[PDB]
Order: sequence, then C-alpha cells, then structure tokens
Amino acid sequence: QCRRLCYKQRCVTYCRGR
Repeated sequence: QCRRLCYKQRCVTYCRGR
C-alpha cells in the first residue's frame, strides 16, 4: 500500500517498496 506524505505545502506519493 502506498501513502501520500504532505509536508511544507507539498504532497508526494510514497510506497513501501520504495
């Protein structure tokens, strides 16, 4: 499962595989 991490007026998609 992939979760999005938003920080500093920003948003990016993250994945356990990464």
